[PDB]
Amino acid sequence: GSHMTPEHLPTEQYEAQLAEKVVRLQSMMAPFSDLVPEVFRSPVSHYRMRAEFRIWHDGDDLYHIIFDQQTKSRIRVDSFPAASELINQLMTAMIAGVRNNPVLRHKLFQIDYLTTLSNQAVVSLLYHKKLDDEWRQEAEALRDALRAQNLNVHLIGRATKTKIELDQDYIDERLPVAGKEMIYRQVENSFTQPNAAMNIQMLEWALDVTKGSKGDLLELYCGNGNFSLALARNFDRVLATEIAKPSVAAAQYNIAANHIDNVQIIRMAAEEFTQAMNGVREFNRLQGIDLKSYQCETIFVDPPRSGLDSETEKMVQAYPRILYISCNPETLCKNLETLSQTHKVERLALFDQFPYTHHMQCGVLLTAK
RNA sequence: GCUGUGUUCGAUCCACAGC
Repeated sequence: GSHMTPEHLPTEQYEAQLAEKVVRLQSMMAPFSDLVPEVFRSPVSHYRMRAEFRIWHDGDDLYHIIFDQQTKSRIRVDSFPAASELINQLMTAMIAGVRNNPVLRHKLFQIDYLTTLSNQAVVSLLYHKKLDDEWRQEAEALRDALRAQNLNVHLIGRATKTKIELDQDYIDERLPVAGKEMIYRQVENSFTQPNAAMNIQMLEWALDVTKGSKGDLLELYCGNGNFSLALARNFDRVLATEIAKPSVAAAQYNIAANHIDNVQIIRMAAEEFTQAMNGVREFNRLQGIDLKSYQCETIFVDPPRSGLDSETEKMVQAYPRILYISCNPETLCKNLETLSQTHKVERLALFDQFPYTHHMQCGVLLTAK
């Protein structure tokens, strides 16, 4: 679905809210499987590690707002308990540091927060105005004021064609995954899973579903390497594709930082990779490595809401094992009308990444009929 | 310019993609 998340969380309803998503997934999946899904719960609050807010000016008072889904009307928000405690503390600080500093305040229309379990933060202040050395001066005092307070925090100043990194635009996550810690660089404006608690569990579920697998793994559009770097434990080698250049950078750093040897990141789109597979095309960039030398019986896929397009649909059907994580079971099911013809559902999970909303995250392991 | 995207609401405003 497409619900909003409210300032007040009906935590008393968490369990009922979940139960309905469980029964919902079950109906949706019925045409393809009779499996009783595995179900992973979110903590009932402070689960969301990034939040964005429009800012509203009330004369000299200003404040973050969200918008009512149905009516479009403006809701003033002093806290946001769905967001991490750190995002909460930074919400108060930011309004404090800007309230009566007119260069920081003027034309300040939204604030983006990015937060980690490891306790780092990246706050972006967006403007309908040009930014200059005067802005940069005051903005520099605000960060030291914040740091002053023991907040590991960077600041990004944005306006049209403008991006002032106080120092930088990434932070480093530390996630405990199946015993071993795990570093993940995360870049502002590049996709990350918003629910870190749920993320740990998707990683872990993927790790269990691909246990004792023979050979190699192929991941498409792997972002900062999230799943690939974890799954590298279960596979002799990993080949992971990504086009977005800061994601590729982050993913590269993430291999180094985790001392991983068995994963190669390839800067390639799905279409011009499959060309390298079936058919040929002597690639400028692949030159370093030999595809025929690799043996991928498992393909991994985690698309946006829209899901797999028809081309990709066909492409993954090539493989004996498909691992598909979704943030929209509706499109997973569309996909599955096709995928079910060639594959059976081996495993099934719900992940409650978006509590108190209609959205559902989930996962499926499909093996060739 | 135009279209599309952004895995909470939300963005002809911030960003990205395609053209």
